[PDB]
Amino acid sequence: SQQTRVLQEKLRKLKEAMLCMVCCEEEINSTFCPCGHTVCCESCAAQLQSCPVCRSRVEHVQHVYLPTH
Amino acid sequence: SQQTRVLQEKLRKLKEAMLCMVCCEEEINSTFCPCGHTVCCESCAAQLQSCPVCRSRVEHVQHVYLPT
Ligand SMILES: c1cc(-c2ccc3c(c2)OCO3)n[nH]1
Ligand SMILES: [Zn+2]
Ligand SMILES: [Zn+2]
Ligand SMILES: [Zn+2]
Ligand SMILES: [Zn+2]
Repeated sequence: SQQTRVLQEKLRKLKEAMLCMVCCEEEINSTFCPCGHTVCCESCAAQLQSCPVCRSRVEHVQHVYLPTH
Repeated sequence: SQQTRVLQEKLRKLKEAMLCMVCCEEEINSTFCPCGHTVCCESCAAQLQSCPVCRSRVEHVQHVYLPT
């Protein structure tokens, strides 16, 4: 039905929000510290000196184990 | 249709996976450091000396700003 199409769209958008903002291909699994923005995969987070969202200095990257992984 | 029910169940499970594993009421927004398990809201994470997934000591809690 049309309701099935609406639910498919909600699921697709939620899943796309879980992907890295830089490569758009891998799941997010890294946090920039101390700001806390958790928007990248490990590879993309590895070479950034400043947060791509807020511009804060990245002191280190924390790996995150999320249930949605 | 039956697919509407199947999709509603998939959405419900994905939403429940984003909720705190302890209180089941608030969204996950905190990481236990250094282990990295990100399974609690800030109120439950503040009250745990040990990670509820791996039992490692919690040195500190990092707030996470997630896209959703
Ligand atoms: C990559 C990103 C996520 C994610 C994103 C938002 C969330 C969340 C998990 O649980 C609470 O709200 N999972 N894998
Ligand atoms: Zn990436
Ligand atoms: Zn940031
Ligand atoms: Zn909680
Ligand atoms: Zn842990």
